[PDB]
Amino acid sequence: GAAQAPIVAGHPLLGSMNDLLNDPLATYLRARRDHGDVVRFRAGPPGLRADIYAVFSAEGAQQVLATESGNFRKDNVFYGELRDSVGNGLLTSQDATYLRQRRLVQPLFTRRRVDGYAGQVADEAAGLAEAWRGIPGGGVELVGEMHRFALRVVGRILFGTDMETTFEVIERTLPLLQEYALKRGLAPVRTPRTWPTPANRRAARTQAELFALCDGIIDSRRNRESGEDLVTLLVRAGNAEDGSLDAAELREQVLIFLLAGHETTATALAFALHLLARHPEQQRRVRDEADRVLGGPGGRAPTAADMEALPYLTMVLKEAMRLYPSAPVIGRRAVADAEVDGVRIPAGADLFVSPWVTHRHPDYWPDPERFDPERFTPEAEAGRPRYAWFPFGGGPRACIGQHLSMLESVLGLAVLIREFEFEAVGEEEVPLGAGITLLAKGPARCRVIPRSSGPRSS
Ligand code: HEM
Ligand SMILES: CCCCCCCC/C=C\CCCCCCCC(=O)O
Repeated sequence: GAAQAPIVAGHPLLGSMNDLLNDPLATYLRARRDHGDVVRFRAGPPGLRADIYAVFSAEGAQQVLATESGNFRKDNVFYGELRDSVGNGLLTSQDATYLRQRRLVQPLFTRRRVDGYAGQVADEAAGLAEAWRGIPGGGVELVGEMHRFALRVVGRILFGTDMETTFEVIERTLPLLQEYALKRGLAPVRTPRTWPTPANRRAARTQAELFALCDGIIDSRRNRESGEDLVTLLVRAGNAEDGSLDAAELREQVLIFLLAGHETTATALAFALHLLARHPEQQRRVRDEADRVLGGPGGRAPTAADMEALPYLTMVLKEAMRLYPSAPVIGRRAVADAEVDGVRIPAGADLFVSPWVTHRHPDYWPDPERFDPERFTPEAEAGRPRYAWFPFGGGPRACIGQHLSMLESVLGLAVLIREFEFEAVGEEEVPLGAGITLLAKGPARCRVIPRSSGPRSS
């Protein structure tokens, strides 16, 4: 009964190669509009790469990530390039290797443990507010500012008091390593990393610098409510059935927490603020809520308990992640033949599900380009399929850092909203690109007007 997937319209020789280089996100949206919810992207010339399938329905995303998750593995080439760059930690590992890591790391990400990091988030957000009050011109570029803030937040939680000493190195090296692996990962032709090309030599130096830094911090904590940092918790990980992580395993988990938690949260934070800067009525609503909860400009630090008291900001962040999903595609590889929405996905095919497309699917989202936090009332959520929204994925390999990201984002943004008015400036439309991560192709310019002189004793 299963139909052949339609080939997305492209170049007669080169298939979708030029369209995916120039504008992948528009290409994905066109693919759904013209060809349906299960499609295939063809490369050219023939033989360069097998056809890549895509699944855009909420039902199909649930099937691939959850219902039939065992048939859709992390066997894409780009996963192997990530393993080669950061080790085979929680995001890339599979089978028994993954089950050991999950048993050892899931305890570190209980709601209560993650909540204990609220003061680190609050403190870093107060530090950013102090920095912004200090800008003579009152102007920022939100992509860059949130890239820096999000790394400081995840660094504080991983390394505590040692965040400041290691920040510069991670800030400079981590992005270069990710670019090398993901660009290698998506390229149909690549060199062995053993070739001494300039790019391989540059990558090997960067990897060596970052590995030595991580190894030193980890070895320092190997001697080991609680404000304990996450590497200390990783060093302490263990149970009656699984012994502790070794040095190689500790390094691979520290690197994946940084990689998986830095730019993802940064993108959500930047665009939430940019959207509020372009939508004053929604900004007024979040300000009124933050002022009620924290007692206005110059008021108190937010706490973990305040998450339940900031529902509107929480809806704002969900809507920002609907429109600007940090993982716009999620890749898998089919083991055996499958059928999604009456369409065949053959054994061995690479495929992707797409928060980008599903978050804009007209079947689930009226006026899908419109920014509307009220889409995330409990009632509005019940009126759409479960996987209409899935920026953190879903099922057995869903983001372990979802709640942490929301603690960082809700508490961090509440401080900034308590302390600044945001005014968009310049070109307010931000062009986007994408690989497996969302790419800002323009600035999110913003004027930040202080609401107070900052903290004052009482
Ligand atoms: C808004 C921010 C974030 C987004 C959009 C996001 C997105 C995702 C997605 C889509 C996945 C699933 C990938 C797949 O199924 O192949 C994932 C997994 C993961 N994320 Fe996040 N993430 C975010 C924040 C964080 C943070 C702060 C951490 C810090 C620990 C983190 C760590 C991870 C890890 C370790 C995994 C692998 C989980 C597993 O396989 O069990 N993420 N993330
Ligand atoms: C791993 C799934 C394949 C692509 C989906 C992306 C979802 C995984 C998590 C986060 C987004 C990007 C993947 C690499 C993590 C790095 C974080 C980043 O810089 O985006």
